Amino acid sequence: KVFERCELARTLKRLGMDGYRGISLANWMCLAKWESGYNTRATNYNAGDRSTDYGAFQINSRYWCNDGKTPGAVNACHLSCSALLQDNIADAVACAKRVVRDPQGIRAWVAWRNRCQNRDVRQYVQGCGV
Repeated sequence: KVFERCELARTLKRLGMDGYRGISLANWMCLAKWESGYNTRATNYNAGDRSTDYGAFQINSRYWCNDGKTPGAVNACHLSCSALLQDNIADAVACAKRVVRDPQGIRAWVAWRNRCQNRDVRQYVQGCGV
């Protein structure tokens, strides 16, 4: 499913993402935007290390979810990577919360550093009523 901007913004707020571990809702929106374009079925294979990024937040199979074919992989979210491809983003949100519970926080995603850090992210939530 490809979410519309404000639709996703409201859903994330309902799931308690606003201010989670100090991360504002606009930052989560900036991350989803650049990672997948708000697309829950997005997958990207990383030929260089044999891991795959899954879903709206592009969560990696080496550390977060299990897809069975990633070498030396752990499953910190204790989920099948398949769960991160559903239209209902509840599981992907719970796993995203787990990722930011690590010391790096939101910095765990390189795209956040490149496209969101130190920038005016208000545009991602403006007019959505959140």
